Amino acid sequence: SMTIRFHRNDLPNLDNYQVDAVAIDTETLGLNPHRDRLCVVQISPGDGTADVIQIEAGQKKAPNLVKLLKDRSITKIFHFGRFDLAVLAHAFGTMPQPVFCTKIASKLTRTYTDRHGLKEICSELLDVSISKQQQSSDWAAEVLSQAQLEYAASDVLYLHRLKAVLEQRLERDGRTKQAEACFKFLPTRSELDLMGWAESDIFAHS
Amino acid sequence: SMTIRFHRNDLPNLDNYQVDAVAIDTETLGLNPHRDRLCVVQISPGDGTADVIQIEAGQKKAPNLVKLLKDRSITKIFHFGRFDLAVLAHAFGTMPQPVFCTKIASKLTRTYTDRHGLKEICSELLDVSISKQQQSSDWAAEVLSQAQLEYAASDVLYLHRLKAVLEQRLERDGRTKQAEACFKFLPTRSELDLMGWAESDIFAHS
Amino acid sequence: SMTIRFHRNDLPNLDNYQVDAVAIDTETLGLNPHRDRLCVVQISPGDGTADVIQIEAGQKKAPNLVKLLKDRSITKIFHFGRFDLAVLAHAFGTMPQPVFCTKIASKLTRTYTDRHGLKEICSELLDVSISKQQQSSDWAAEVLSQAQLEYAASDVLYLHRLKAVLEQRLERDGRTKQAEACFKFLPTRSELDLMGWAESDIFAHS
Amino acid sequence: SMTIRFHRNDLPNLDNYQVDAVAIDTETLGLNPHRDRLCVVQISPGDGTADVIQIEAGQKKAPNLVKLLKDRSITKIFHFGRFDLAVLAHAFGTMPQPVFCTKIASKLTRTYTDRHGLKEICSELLDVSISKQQQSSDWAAEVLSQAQLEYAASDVLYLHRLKAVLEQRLERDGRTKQAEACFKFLPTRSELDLMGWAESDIFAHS
Amino acid sequence: SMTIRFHRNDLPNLDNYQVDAVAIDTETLGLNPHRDRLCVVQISPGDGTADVIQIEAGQKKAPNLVKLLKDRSITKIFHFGRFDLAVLAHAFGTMPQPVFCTKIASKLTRTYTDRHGLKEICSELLDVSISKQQQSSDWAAEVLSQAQLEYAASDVLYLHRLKAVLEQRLERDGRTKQAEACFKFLPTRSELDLMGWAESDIFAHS
Amino acid sequence: SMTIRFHRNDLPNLDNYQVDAVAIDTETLGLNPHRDRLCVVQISPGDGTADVIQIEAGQKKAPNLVKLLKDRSITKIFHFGRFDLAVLAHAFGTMPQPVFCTKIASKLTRTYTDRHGLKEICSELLDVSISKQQQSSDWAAEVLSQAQLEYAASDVLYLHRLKAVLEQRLERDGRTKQAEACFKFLPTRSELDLMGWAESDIFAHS
Amino acid sequence: SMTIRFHRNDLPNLDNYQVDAVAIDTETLGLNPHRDRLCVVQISPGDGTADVIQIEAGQKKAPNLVKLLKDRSITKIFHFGRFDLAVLAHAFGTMPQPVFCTKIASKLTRTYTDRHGLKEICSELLDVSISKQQQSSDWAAEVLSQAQLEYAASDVLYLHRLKAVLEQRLERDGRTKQAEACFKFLPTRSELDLMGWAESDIFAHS
Amino acid sequence: SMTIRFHRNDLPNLDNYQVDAVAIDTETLGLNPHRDRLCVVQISPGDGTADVIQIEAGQKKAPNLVKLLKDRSITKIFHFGRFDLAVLAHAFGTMPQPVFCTKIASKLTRTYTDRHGLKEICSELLDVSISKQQQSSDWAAEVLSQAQLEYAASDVLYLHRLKAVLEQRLERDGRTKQAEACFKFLPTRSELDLMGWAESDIFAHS
Repeated sequence: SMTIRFHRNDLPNLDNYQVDAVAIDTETLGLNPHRDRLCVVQISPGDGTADVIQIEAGQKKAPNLVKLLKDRSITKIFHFGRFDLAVLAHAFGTMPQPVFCTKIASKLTRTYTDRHGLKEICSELLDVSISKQQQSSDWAAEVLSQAQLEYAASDVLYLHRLKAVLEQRLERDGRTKQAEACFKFLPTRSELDLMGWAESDIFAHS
Repeated sequence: SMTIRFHRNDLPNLDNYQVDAVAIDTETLGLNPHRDRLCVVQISPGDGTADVIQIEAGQKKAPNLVKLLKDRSITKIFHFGRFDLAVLAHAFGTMPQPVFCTKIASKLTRTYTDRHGLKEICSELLDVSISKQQQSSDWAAEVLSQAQLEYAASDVLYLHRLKAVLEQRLERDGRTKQAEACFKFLPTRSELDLMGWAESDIFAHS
Repeated sequence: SMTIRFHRNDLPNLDNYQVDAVAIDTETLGLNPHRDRLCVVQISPGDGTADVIQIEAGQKKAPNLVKLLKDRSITKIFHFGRFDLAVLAHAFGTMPQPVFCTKIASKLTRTYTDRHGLKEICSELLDVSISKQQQSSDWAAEVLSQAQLEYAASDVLYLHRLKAVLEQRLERDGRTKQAEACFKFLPTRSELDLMGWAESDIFAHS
Repeated sequence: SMTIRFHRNDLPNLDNYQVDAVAIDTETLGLNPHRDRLCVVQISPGDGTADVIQIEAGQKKAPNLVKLLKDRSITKIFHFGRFDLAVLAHAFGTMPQPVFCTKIASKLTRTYTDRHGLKEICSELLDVSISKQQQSSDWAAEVLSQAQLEYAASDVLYLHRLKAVLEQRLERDGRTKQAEACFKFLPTRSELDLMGWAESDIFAHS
Repeated sequence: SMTIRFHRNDLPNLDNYQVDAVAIDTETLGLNPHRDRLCVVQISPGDGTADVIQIEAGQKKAPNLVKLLKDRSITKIFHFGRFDLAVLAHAFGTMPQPVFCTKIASKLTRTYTDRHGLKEICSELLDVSISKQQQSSDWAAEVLSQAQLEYAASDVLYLHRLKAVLEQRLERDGRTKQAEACFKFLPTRSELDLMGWAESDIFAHS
Repeated sequence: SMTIRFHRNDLPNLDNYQVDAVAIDTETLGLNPHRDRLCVVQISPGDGTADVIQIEAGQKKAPNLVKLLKDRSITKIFHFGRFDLAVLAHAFGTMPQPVFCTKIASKLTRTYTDRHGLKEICSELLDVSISKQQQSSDWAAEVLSQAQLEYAASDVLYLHRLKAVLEQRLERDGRTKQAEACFKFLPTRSELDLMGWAESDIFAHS
Repeated sequence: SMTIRFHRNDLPNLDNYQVDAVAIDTETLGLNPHRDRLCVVQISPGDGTADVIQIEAGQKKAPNLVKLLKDRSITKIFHFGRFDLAVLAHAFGTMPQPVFCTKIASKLTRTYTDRHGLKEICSELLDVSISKQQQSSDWAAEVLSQAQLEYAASDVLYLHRLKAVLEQRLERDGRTKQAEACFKFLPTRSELDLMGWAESDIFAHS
Repeated sequence: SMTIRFHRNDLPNLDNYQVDAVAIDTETLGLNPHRDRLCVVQISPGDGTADVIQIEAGQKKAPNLVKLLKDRSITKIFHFGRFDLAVLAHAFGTMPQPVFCTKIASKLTRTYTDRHGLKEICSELLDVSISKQQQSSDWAAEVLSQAQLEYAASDVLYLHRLKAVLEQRLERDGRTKQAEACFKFLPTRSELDLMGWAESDIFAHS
């Protein structure tokens, strides 16, 4: 569609990515990055369109996407980037940075709730209703459905709007600096997950 | 004694602190920094001596100690600094930095155990036996005992040796960079505790 | 509307408050009184109308409201006042007293259920249906919605009726004196929460 | 012995009780006041002696002891009075008041520990070592042993000293008024236990 | 109605109770028999009608009902009689016997499910749909509603049919003798609850 | 019906079972094989039809079914065979082998979900909707309903299709050999359950 | 020794068993009666001697012992008979009755403790110290050690004394009738364990 | 010593390994095989001697040891081999087989205990006392102590004796065939741990 562009392996070029921030999510075969391969990278430049990239089994390279991940002048926006950063670094060898995580930002601003999921925060902060996929999905299937493409695009089409509102909320309640320090540490948090500390809060007493 | 110098309120001067790193621990009336006041700051320059500083109720200033806390050329070493950093910042208004935490370093190197306490790590890494205080102590008492001074000094007399060994272990097992990123975030972790997130892992999914 | 009067900062006068009891609830940015500021005070004189007062960030005074909180001849009615008392005392410096808590009264009379929420008790005791807000709300927003005003008013429009029924039930089942002693202690329970015992039952053995 | 006077049923007179405060503990057949009868009342006037009173099965009266329990000019000191107050009220029909509870006072002062037992607090605050009975005891036996008398006396011989130190600590750390309000509520807390709320914190949200 | 007869205090006579078994349930102010008084006794002779008896506060006698409870030639049927037996014995002084409990019988026959409630078993075994009361009810109210009378009658109108089917099932699967021994012990189980063992399985190892 | 053939005791012949694999499920009186007898064996040759066999109380033999269970050239397919294998071996004396378990295969392929039930996997992998029985069923009843026959047939009508898809998925993700080893062990896992280890993971450390 | 007589298979005669009560315990290969065979029966006539009987694998008969188990004029005393009754009935086909259980009696009298083990109760009630075996024992070994014989005898040498004291305590505290009803049900409790309800309190609500 | 031979990297030859079974244990930097490298392999031919082999960081080959691991005519004995098999396969690329696990064998024979550790089973089955290392050990240190060598040797010096006794016990209690099937599956259990199922019982229902 005009909203969703589908690609195999990689972005074909970076013509749509002359931007200062990109929105990213991924799909995998599960929550264990060492067992469960990367299957889809979905990315948006923030212009109301999304690119959905099917990643093949054994695929080691994605040079155009990786240029964006490495580019320190482009902020990579995620809603809970802790997992996606680990998956992307494990797949292609680059830990993306710098980052903004709308879930960490939500935890530091939406102090009146424990519901920090994407659907809930988009409804509350943006008045945008995104549908949540209910059945489980084999994201490694050779053929992805239009419904799958739409679900993947919905994960990234609104993160720039969400970041804009959350930045205002962080400033209003006085937590911009702490959020930024969390974003600076997040790539290390993801590295530590890959290294074997995924089940440990490294800052806990015991 | 020759090993332990006792002071009221503050260090009398910084003559013993022409160093690149200091070792710090604190004593309080309990684990709630907003309720339980700072009572003692114990600090060592790493030369086999320690200064034990009694902090009065309502004391807002400690200018010589605070110079060290602010000095970015001096690394502040703690064994679990997450609590002490919050207590010190709350008492005197300065978040100490930069820091090295031997407990975080232990968690990243001593992967074969869940025992990361000071007594255990000093025995294993330094062949130094420190006695652990068994009974509870009112650290806000007007008069501190020699036993209390000795317990407080034992917390700081060995942290430079511990840091030296842990740096070697971090290099051997390939985790120096991740440890350093943890140390850079730790002051923010302590700020977040004071701000109201003491019971939350900010990086957890939910 | 005729039922709901909206105000900034404070009641404009006490013309509507020549009464022996007032009904109060609050809205905040969350459940931590030290982190999460007071945002709204909703209050009713018991005449079927409510005042909804928007509290600004950093607001230290609300003299007309505070006159009511201090007035020992006016009983302050809450449904679970433990939290609101702490929030009000923290915001304006006065611990409201005396108080009547319809949730404590419910626990001492409705011995056949564990459901002591406002909606449930209003339905059972008053045959009044109040709608419960389902989505989370930023009560610190500059502009409050009519729906928010209606939710806040619903919290206080029925507490006088609820107190009247619960007083009858307390007398019927013989627990008036014990309830009154609970109400006398409740301001101290709220003070202890602010002081650092919010997670502790002070009367428990261990 | 000169330290311990043994009596059947009641104090023989109040000659030793021309005092402003008495220290009390009890022994029963267990922790359920409705099932497990009162067996012993131990009481001290604070002069370094104790009276140990054996209570018979079915005993409904103890007039000299009850005079002390009713006397509003005599403070009844307990270490955790919540249980003893319920047992005494159930046995003889009078809820003792006013009271001072050294365990509540410990919880409000000894903020650095979770160990609030009598042996621990006597060691820390008084430098007094009391032996703790290790084996279980049938306190309803017709014949009580000297060891049992000594254990019972040890529960009351030091509560006046403990109260004196805890009052100083409450003043030092600013919690005298809150402690006093807890002491005023404690008789109601015990009544509520007898009434059927022994397993419920009446002040909890849910 | 023709199905439901309402009475104050007691059955007016035993004309409808020339039977070998009666079906009984009760309503109280809650689950604590010592705190929560008996409010309603509902009873059926098994002929498709029910008597609903309102019990007053402080009522110590119900001679016609009690004749049935004492009559050893009449089996008292309950669905979970453990509670009702305790409540009835506490109210009127007679422990009813002999008994048949359809919930114990269900546990010994319906080995394929953990759902042993009255509504579920009536649907499965009898093809009878009974409506379950959803809101909480003050059964001590002076005036009981027709809905309350219908709920109470539904508890007893089908227990004879249920017992007939469960007896067949007990015989089919070979557990009649064990069920009967459970029924013989059940009055003691209820006595032990009143005596202070309500929270203990007396047959457990620890 | 043409889809479902009903039999008492055993298959009447093996005319429909000249196949290399059969699909099996069972119904019992519950989850304890020593207490809860086998009641129904449902089996399909994979041709879109099913045989539902009612097993009598005390039935020790089923020679035609048992020929299939013993035939090493016929793979017995189950969705979670651990229970059915134990039940069948206990009833007729033969541990069926070899086996394919679609639930183990699901756990080794559907790494993105914890929902491995038959209804969920048939929907996802086969686009087949099977209805799940909601009420509990006495499968030992003399007369089985058509609904019961349809539920039992639905358990086996699709396992050949499910196995075909799961074999493809096991090959795609590289786990065929591990799945096969699990299938070889499964009969022993079921034997160990019958022997007294039903609640123990024999491979766990402790 | 003079205190302990060892036998293979069975008592050689009943010359020592012309008594009204016997004390019994057993040893097995574990706590699962269906998996773990009976290995030893230890029995005392109450005269300060014990018989220790080694039971062979596959042994189905023990006629002299079984005469005692069946004899309704002989009370079988156990400390926690729930397990031994199941083991004995499973081994030889007779459920022993009538019984007295000193552990149930302890639970109904020693209301001040949760420690109802044999060693603890013998110390408290009898002033008898029995040594507890610390290492695990293969009770199915062909050759039993003298230490094993002494441990087994210690289980039965004191149960008559224990029963005598517990009967006095049951009378003193008014629970003789309830204890007797528990003893009458206990054989059924053991039957229900063998039947498949070992992990269920049959009298619980859910 | 004569009992313990130390080697770097690998066995120097297989002169001592002309045997049908070898006993193996390992030391690592922790319990995560992907993070925590293999540090020591200890192995015994069963002749009362042991070889302790220090494995270097990054060591990919150990050809003499690997010959033994691959040799299908040599049974590899472990006490809990699930972990060691994963570690060895991950280090050198060969999954050792066939295997005998004395911990699985203990679980299938020592049905009277939950203590299946090496020290406990050696004491009970062999009357051999092995000392357990109490402090934590950095097994990756360049220099291993004699105490470390002795601890490592103690893990393997007795496994042949243990296997001999456990084989007798498996035969006595009738579980040889089930144990053998467990041993055949164990290499797959270890593979599944490496593949990402270390925290899942693959045979559980859910």
